[PDB]
Amino acid sequence: MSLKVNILGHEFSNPFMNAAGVLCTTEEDLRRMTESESGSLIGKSCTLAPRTGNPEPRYFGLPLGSINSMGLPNLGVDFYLSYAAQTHDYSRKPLFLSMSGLSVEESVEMVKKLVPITKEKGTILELNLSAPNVPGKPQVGYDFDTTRTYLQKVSEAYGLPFGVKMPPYFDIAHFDMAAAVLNDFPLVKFITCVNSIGNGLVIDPANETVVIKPKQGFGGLGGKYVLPTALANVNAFFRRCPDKLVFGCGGVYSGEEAFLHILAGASMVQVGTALHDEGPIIFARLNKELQEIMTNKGYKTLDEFRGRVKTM
Amino acid sequence: MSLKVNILGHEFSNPFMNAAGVLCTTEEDLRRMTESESGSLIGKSCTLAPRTGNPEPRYFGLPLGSINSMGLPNLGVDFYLSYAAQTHDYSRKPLFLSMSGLSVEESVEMVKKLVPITKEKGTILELNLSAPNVPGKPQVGYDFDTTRTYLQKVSEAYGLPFGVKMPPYFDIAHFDMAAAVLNDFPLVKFITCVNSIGNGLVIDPANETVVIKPKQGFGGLGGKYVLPTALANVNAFFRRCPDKLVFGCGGVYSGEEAFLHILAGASMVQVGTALHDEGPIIFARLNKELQEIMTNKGYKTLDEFRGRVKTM
Ligand SMILES: Cc1cc2nc3c(=O)[nH]c(=O)nc-3n(C[C@H](O)[C@H](O)[C@H](O)COP(=O)(O)O)c2cc1C
Ligand SMILES: Cc1cc2nc3c(=O)[nH]c(=O)nc-3n(C[C@H](O)[C@H](O)[C@H](O)COP(=O)(O)O)c2cc1C
Ligand SMILES: O=C1C[C@@H](C(=O)O)NC(=O)N1
Ligand SMILES: O=C1C[C@@H](C(=O)O)NC(=O)N1
Repeated sequence: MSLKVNILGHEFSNPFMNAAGVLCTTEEDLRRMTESESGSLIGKSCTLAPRTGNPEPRYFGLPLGSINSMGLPNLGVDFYLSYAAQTHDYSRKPLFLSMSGLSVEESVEMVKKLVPITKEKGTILELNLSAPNVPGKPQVGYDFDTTRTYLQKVSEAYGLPFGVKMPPYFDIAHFDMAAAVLNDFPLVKFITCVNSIGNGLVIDPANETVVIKPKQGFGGLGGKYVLPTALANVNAFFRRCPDKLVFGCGGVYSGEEAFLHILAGASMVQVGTALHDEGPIIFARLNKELQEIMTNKGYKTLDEFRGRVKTM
Repeated sequence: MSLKVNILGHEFSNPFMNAAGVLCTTEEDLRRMTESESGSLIGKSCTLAPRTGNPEPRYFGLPLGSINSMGLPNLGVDFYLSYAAQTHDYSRKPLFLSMSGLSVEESVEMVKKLVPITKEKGTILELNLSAPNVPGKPQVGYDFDTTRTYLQKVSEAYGLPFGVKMPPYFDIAHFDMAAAVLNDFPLVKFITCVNSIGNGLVIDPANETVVIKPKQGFGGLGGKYVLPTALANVNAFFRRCPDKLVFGCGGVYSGEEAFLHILAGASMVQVGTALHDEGPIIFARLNKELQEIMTNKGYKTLDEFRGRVKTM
């Protein structure tokens, strides 16, 4: 069976890539993702200038996933642009860059720099509208006026196909409102559902203390916590945004979860917490497991079942 | 040693009660809750007229909790009012009633009927601003203008202290905005955090079909999925609304989870999915387990640690 995905003129060997933020901050990280069996990779959500991020501890692995408040530690846009222009081996796989300016002005400055490199190399933009661990910066995706402004200014500045990393929604009316904004921007060719379930709290019963230092212990949840939310968001936008692709992100630990994401509507499938836990070898495993399911069900390609989840 | 709680003018034997919607729809349900070891109980979220709710299947037990789209099945406000006025044994424990009118006009008519019964019997109101499984009805709590209207009109019609059942928030700006609205209504004396994580989607990989019938498989998540979200919401409102109580609801399966809720600021702890799984015997187990933790830590009362979660 074929795991191939054909989107934006590119051939991807399989639907798997890292979730933005995991194994993608440094040159070494990005090398390891390139050498892995993943179909693609994405750079850390970057800002105009470098950031060291939040104080420690800011990450904690959980039995059911992860909580983090990293605070967008990144080497700055120039580093990732340079990686995309000079270092990355495009013969191995295509590259995405995530950009997370803390203002529309910052985002505009950054994407303008990407234009020449997208034209030359084919580097793909994911605009992050859901960074939940920066003190004093609300998630853009939870204000539809602000979301409209970002999409307007970035569409105009970048002028090329791009995608958006969205926060999870939990209300039908929000799925509708979000889709209505997204559908006004034709250059938005993909939607990544979802970012962390924002601002959860984990407390250690032994010492009666929170497990992360920033924001009084409040951090984004990933892993097993997020699968049903992720599947819901993937399916909601798959149906509401037929002119666009949907990328799935959340709760993928196995080919089974990957299969469910694709059944829900996903084109690419991103792996965060599970990759942080296991390392890039996970991609070899995911390919094997997804192949096995497709073999068992007699699916020859992903296109035979993408978005074909059955309702009652 | 004592699990006792003194709030809203009552002594509660212990902090435990059912989550609204679980073991509280029929007279038989309410009898079993009253006979249980629970410190209190709350009636099913009711409407002006009876409802039978959504078609089957509308509930599905999961390894990590539950998904439901019940659709507010209830015997109508008159039934729960008559239970409160005539049937309930107040010498056993205090009674809460949840009310979830599908419009502000419906809510007003309902709470007006409760006034004489609160005055006579001491019945407590929990206004549901987070009912996520009624098609065409957005969650009131995710619209702060609508929330303000409900609180204004109910404050006016009811005119006595009451509480609110809130949806989970995932963004610091939303915690701020929610608290700003709540803090404008002095009659709001408690905040229950949280209702289900709304509009999750569960898919069976074997038959490639959603597991519940209503809303294309979309339903509220309960159980292990929601504990970090619940703790965060409890603590966020505990800090932002110092003139109000907070009740904890989400992911309680054991004395340990109860302990964490109370540490975060919970006065009362509600049990949903776990109670559905185990039946009312769980309250005897929870009392024993909580006391065990307190014994090990050398605490004699809940007041020794309620709201005393430590940050770094
Ligand atoms: C350590 C860590 C760092 C992350 N950094 C980013 C980031 O820079 N940009 C982003 O859009 N999402 C970031 N995320 C969120 C993930 O991309 C992903 O949306 C989320 O973890 C859910 O996927 P999962 O269930 O596979 O973990 C980060 C998550 C983790 C755990
Ligand atoms: C079968 C079922 C019915 C529910 N009905 C109601 C309801 O009528 N009103 C309400 O406010 N919450 C209702 N809920 C939500 C619960 O009160 C609770 O907030 C949620 O399940 C999270 O708690 P848990 O993790 O202990 O399940 C219901 C949940 C379930 C599972
Ligand atoms: O988009 C983001 C940003 C990242 C961080 O905190 O750096 N962590 C997240 O969970 N999501
Ligand atoms: O508040 C509510 C309503 C209930 C239902 O659907 O009846 N189910 C829920 O999960 N929460």
